Amino acid sequence: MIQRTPKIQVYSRHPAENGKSNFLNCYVSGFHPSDIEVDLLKNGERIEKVEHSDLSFSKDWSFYLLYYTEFTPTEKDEYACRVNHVTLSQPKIVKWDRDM
Repeated sequence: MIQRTPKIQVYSRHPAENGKSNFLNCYVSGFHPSDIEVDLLKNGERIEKVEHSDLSFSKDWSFYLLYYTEFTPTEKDEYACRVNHVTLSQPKIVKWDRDM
């Protein structure tokens, strides 16, 4: 019990173009408690170069953080995002999108 599931909103910040290094923003919120894992993960390559906007639980009754990277979609790369809050018994590798 007490299982606030992660509400994902995984968006492109900048207009996605190959070579022209862009910005991929996995943002998860709505959930609690703190125990969540979000590795950005391509076809089979983990992006270790992750910056965040830190834990901001809005000091209300929520829990969240923004987890962004400067992604470069070379040729036919499909960038995706691990989602594994404590509620998720299995890590859901939610693929991002391609707005364009």
